[PDB]
Amino acid sequence: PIRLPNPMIGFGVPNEPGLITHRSLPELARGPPFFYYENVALTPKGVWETISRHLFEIPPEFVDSKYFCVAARKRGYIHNLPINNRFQIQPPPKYTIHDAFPLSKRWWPEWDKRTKLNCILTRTGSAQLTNRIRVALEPYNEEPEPPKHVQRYVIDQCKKWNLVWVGKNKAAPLEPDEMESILGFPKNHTRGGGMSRTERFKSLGNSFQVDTVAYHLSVLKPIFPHGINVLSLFTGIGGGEVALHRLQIKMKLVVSVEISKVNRNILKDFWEQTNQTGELIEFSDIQHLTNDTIEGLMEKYGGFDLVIGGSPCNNLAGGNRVSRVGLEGDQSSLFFEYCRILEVVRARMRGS
DNA sequence: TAAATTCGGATTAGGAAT
DNA sequence: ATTCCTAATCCGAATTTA
Ligand SMILES: Nc1ncnc2c1ncn2[C@@H]1O[C@H](CSCC[C@H](N)C(=O)O)[C@@H](O)[C@H]1O
Repeated sequence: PIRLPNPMIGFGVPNEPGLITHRSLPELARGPPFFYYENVALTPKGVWETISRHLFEIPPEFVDSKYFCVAARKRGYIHNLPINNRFQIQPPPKYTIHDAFPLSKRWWPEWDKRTKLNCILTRTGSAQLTNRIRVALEPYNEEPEPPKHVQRYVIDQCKKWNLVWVGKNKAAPLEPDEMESILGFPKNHTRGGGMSRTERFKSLGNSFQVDTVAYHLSVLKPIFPHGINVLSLFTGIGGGEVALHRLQIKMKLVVSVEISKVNRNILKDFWEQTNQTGELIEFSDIQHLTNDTIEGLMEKYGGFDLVIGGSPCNNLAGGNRVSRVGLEGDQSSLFFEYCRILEVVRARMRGS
């Protein structure tokens, strides 16, 4: 049974001990293409063992993004990239709550000892929870500190719902632009394209932490001095694309597969606003992308150097009350479509 | 009717006690 | 073993707003 590393540093993270410069991959895992697969680390039992079984028995690299920003993000990455001489994109985001939320020291209690936030999700705290916390605290405003039991309730709720102190006895969730920034996207990346505030919350919650992914992908920069062709599966708001952009790795071509219209609009807006000279091709449903469409695209553009994606985690995530049925859930079973498309790419690039 | 809102525990792992 | 705690966690369904 796969056991999560503690600390969850993968093969090493910046500013920490334990950097590992070499691993040995099964020969079946050898590129081309390079691939990069992502999903949540905290799955039902047996999930990552199965995912590794279908990705050539590559052990996952489990990394918590608290080593890259202020918010935790425990993810598993199966990839066949070299792991020596990674570098981080600069400047790295703010590391602590104090620096990431400069105004918050005005409102932050002595007895809230947090210095990191927890994982950014698709559901945030309600206005009613903020009220319940405010009401619980006011009877003690003239006293220097509320009793220990009301303290622990507020702490337990601030952690459960990833709240920050914004006003007098006011603990509120993160705003979309704060999530964007902590996830390493440029400001306003997800505003526009027809995307509602509600949809911004959801797409940000599902996304990559760009600095974590970029640090992994940085080894590609010396390999491809002339840029890469990219097959982006479950593209989302384009975390993998923003990472390559921040790495100054030219994207000659990106074939993107993303079923959300507003997500595809966010990616096209990014493509135009950053003045990408390459070509963006947008597909919608991965289940309707045929093997021979892939093969035709590779014949036209010369194959794919990188296949990157993160299949849905709906049915794996601990926040799902209703349908956390594991890897064969209606959404998460799309992992096997990632595998199907990846095998088509491998068939052309490496043979058999 | 798009958008916003609020509510709803279980699965894991680990540490510390038996 | 068990027992008992703390602890984190890319969420769905239903309803209400505007
Ligand atoms: N059938 C399907 N075909 C293509 N994409 C799908 C799909 N079903 C779900 N998806 C998409 O898969 C994505 C998984 S979330 C991954 C997002 C990405 N890592 C980022 O940087 O944002 C979601 O955006 C979801 O819309």
